[PDB]
Amino acid sequence: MADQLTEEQIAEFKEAFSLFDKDGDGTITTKELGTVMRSLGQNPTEAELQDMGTIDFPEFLTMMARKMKDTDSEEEIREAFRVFDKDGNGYISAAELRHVMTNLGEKLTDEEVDEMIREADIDGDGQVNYEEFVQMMTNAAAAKIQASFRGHMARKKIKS
Repeated sequence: MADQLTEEQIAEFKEAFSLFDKDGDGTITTKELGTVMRSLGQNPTEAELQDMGTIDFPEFLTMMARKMKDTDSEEEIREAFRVFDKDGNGYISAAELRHVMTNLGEKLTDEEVDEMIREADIDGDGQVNYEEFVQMMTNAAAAKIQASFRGHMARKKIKS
């Protein structure tokens, strides 16, 4: 899993991490976690209360790598939503939303498009702020979107 990380990233993380190895050695306490990440360049907020009483170095390398992955695919889905934002005002009408989902990619079906709508912030004129939708879900493009929404729907119903 650290295999996903570059040798420079691994040194970067060794250093940062060891700087807060003010001992009990090989471990940092979870309180210093916020700080370590910032002494890099992350500014997390509560995605950081979710992140996991001390973290050892392999699991820090792990969280870090899992986070690169957590952000790349975030970008990938915002990318997809951009492809479909006619003018780029950061918005997509529910109608445009319904049209591409059902018409491109692994075509969803209208019953499974309605629930891709209810959850999202209210009908801002029929418009949809898709960023408040990427932050919720956490051609080929519709497929990246469609695949993710499914993953989001898998998560919600995994409760019951």
